[PDB]
Amino acid sequence: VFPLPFKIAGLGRYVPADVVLSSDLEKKYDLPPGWCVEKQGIRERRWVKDETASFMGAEAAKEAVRDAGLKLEDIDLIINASGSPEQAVPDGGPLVQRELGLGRSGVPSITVNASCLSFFVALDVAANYLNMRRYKRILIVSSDISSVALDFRKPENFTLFGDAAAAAVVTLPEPGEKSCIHASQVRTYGYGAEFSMVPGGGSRRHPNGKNTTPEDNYLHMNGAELLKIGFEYLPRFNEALWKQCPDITIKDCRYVIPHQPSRVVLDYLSLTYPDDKLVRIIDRFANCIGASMPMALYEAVKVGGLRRGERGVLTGTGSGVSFVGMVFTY
Amino acid sequence: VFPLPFKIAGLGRYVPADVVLSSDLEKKYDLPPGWCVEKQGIRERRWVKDETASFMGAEAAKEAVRDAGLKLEDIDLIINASGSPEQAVPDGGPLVQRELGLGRSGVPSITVNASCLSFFVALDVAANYLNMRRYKRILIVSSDISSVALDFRKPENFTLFGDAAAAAVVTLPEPGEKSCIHASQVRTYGYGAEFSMVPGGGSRRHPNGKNTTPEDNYLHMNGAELLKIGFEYLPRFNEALWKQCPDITIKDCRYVIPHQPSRVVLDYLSLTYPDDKLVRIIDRFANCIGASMPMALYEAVKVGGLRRGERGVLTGTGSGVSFVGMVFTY
Repeated sequence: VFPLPFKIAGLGRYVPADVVLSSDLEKKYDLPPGWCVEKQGIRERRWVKDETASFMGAEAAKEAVRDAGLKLEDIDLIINASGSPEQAVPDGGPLVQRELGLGRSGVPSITVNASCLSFFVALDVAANYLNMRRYKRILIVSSDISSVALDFRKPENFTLFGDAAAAAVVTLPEPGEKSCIHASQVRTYGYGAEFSMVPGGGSRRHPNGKNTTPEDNYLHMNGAELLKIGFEYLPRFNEALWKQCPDITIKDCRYVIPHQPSRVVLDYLSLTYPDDKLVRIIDRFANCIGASMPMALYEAVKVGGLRRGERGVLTGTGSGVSFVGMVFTY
Repeated sequence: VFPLPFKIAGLGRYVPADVVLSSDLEKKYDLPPGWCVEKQGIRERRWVKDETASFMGAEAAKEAVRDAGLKLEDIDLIINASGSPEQAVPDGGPLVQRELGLGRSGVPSITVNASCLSFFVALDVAANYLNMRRYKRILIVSSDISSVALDFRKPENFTLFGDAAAAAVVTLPEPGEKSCIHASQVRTYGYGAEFSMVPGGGSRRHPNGKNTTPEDNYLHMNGAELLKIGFEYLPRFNEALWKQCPDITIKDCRYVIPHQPSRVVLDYLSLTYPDDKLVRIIDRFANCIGASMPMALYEAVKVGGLRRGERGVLTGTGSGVSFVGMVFTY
């Protein structure tokens, strides 16, 4: 079953143009200087002006298509893989297709949703489509605007969140190219759903029904209980991931590329690995929801100089709760 | 690439227990007797009491698991494929996993979202996972509560919508079994997104932002423009679908099994095919959003007596706008 031929052919990014410095936030909202860097690990972030999520997605997608040596007309499947929805109907796939100028193309455009780990799951879905020869040139887009959710009365909130979009074009490798997935795994522990959820925004507590409370549109987070899920299940997760590629270990991999919604995952990794092994984006882009992991993948290649033939590890924990991991040769 | 080995191993359904007769709706809201049957093609529907979407999904999933000769512990991937979300975070996959008693199982639980054609796209995704030997026993759940959206001032609304859940367990076929997919196709025309959309409910018109209007939480439908997309692109869609299986035609298929959000698709089909060829569920279950097509698949097998070795056609048009079609041997 592994290794699976798989090429990340192109990568793209769009971020809002205006830098919001943590120093300016601290000055404006009476926080101690350096508070965001110490507490959040965040020095800057970007917030949209008038952009829509589909707009940012399309901008990133166009870059990734250029990067792959392709034209937009060459893409034969679009997968939206964001952490949050632009609107209720339709899903983000058709919306980004339209924004790209491909609205009359017929190219199938769909959404894969695993909350903030959507991008990962989309890669995995795309890998199987590619190897089954169903589609040849797949665009995966992750675009999120969190700045909409900002609450300027809560520092743990308004200093944490940022906006970004990142995209990938994935294909089969050309003859002689070593690009592949060595291991991939997803596990879900839905008993943890309650420890990171937003109970509003759907049928369960529809505004026009009888199950609404004032707190419906906020993140309900139980940090201690989330870590307990980690304590109990992460060791066996990692064991089973690396068992898929018994001849490849973490020492054979140049970069660890994590979903990074807070500094904690990075701190954990920094105690374990040399700093040059860890791909960091939260420092300049903050928590950008579903765009986090693909932003880090973009960073690994376009700043970190990840070379074809070198190996990486995608890793993350997300609401669900789910755990993902993938070991790949770029 | 085709035919693809593929077995619909088990099917399940849950519908609310209480029948809401069109005759009683007409009596209560001063509509002419027979209006719902004539205008909507709907004689009854089911509306939830206190059920959650995850609850209904789990009930259907359990039936499908029993139907496949399996235990819940045997399922190795869960795909939620509903037309609408239960809540904002997490997605419906972890929620149905939890409801099923599998919250500590680790079984990956994700969502595929193509609006009301989610079930179709999930089948297609599952087919590739199965044939790549990634997973063996995949549960696909489509559960929607629309009765939450009912507006008892608009007859075209409150007489149209119903609640339902349906599920499938899909596997590879056993030796000697002919179960397969002969053809599968998805096309999307995102220029039609505006002709069937709900612009609220996400980042674009977040309640706490500056782009809200009073009509944000309603379906914006342009029926004439939607049909035009059909006129222009459906003939080539059908041509390309059936070209995938040049030796199999519609005469070789026992049932047409459509996504049926209104009577129009059924009327179109009824002018073309004998009535016994068409699988109807809207008459008793109304427009049940993403559950429509899998409800019809359940009906084909569990009422229509679709036999192993006989062939069917899944078909639908959905918000996006997207078109789907699949020709399969059961």
